[PDB]
Amino acid sequence: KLSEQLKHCNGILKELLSKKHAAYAWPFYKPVDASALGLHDYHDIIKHPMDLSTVKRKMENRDYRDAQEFAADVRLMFSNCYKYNPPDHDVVAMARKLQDVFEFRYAKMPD
Ligand SMILES: CNC(=O)c1cc(C(=O)N[C@H]2C[C@@H]2C)cc(Cc2ccccc2)n1
Repeated sequence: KLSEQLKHCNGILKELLSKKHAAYAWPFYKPVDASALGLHDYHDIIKHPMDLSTVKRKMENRDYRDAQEFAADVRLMFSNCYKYNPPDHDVVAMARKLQDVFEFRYAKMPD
């Protein structure tokens, strides 16, 4: 965590990693293993990979200085999914659902 707004961000992160959302969050838990998934163009198309384990390490290391920096990494993770995948792939449906969880709770940021 860190500041009051970063504690709200840390709360969101814990929720995104929780059993509550595991049915659609699991593709975002760890970095995409492009080689393992046969996605040999992944790193040509996605210049800045991002995933929830990386967000968690950056939060634990007090890398994020504000909520905006945290949100930019979470949205980068979703954007990468929308950029690489055809819009009818199950992983895109899962990204949309997890981003809905993220955006509605991020909007409840304490001022
Ligand atoms: C963040 N993960 C991913 O982007 C990803 C991508 C692909 C994948 O194969 N993409 C291909 C279709 C483009 C060309 C597969 C998975 C794993 C997965 C499988 C089934 C259901 C949810 C996830 N994750």
